[PDB]
Amino acid sequence: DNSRYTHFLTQHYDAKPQGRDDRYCESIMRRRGLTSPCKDINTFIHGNKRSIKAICENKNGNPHRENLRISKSSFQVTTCKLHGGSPWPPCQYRATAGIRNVVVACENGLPVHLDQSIFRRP
Repeated sequence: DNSRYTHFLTQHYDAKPQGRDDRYCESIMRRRGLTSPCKDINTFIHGNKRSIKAICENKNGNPHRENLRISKSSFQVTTCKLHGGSPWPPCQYRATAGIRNVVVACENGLPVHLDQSIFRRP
């Protein structure tokens, strides 16, 4: 079904953010249900949803590493990194904005998984 794709959009897609700063992270992580308890790191992709889906096809993607796909285009992204040493709220975040290639895993031609590890640096 469409459920794993919808999960991916919920955790990793925000088309038109205002801010892209710490307060943006603190709010969107809460809106998307990632603060009970606090997720340690999470990246949102901005812009055109259909360009993200195209990573699963030759239009905007290539094979990457072990059965993943990397985008041909680059995307505006915001990575939210949890501050401090507790998994429990309050969930305070620091934002890192970037323009990056995105790595996904696809199922049935839809992105379902972000390779979140690549956004740990910088």
